[PDB]
Amino acid sequence: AMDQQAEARAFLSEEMIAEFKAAFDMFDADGGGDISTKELGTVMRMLGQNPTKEELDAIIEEVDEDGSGTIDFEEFLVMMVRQMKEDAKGKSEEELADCFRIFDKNADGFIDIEELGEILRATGEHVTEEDIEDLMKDSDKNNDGRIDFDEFLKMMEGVQ
Ligand SMILES: [Ca+2]
Ligand SMILES: [Ca+2]
Repeated sequence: AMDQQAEARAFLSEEMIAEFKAAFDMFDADGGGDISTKELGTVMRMLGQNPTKEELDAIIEEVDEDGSGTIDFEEFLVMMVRQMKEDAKGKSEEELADCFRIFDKNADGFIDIEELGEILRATGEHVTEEDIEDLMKDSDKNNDGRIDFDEFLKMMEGVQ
């Protein structure tokens, strides 16, 4: 939708929008402003996105409700932006998992105040022992003294 399309544009820098167009145009000989739904996956992949086939199929079904077999550049930017958000969140969850495992030194599944202090101290920041204990306090939601992955994610993400 026109709304959605205006928000996809807002999300991206103008040079990036022109870089996307440059690739996109390359599959539009017609200089119609649209490409074949059959090429959608290729241009997304080229632009470093990775939709699943199921995802590709969902999208095509969503833009090709008239049967013309094409996707226009405005609709393509809405798809691109949806895929980038899904992807960036995914990396972020993956990396978080990795910071957890590392924090959990003894790999018992929990961070304790000794492991929380060690990793915070190691930063070079001047954290005092009551500053580490406050962080613990605030993040430990079931008050068992440690930080489990669930509580880790809430502490890191924030809001979370
Ligand atoms: Ca541990
Ligand atoms: Ca806890």
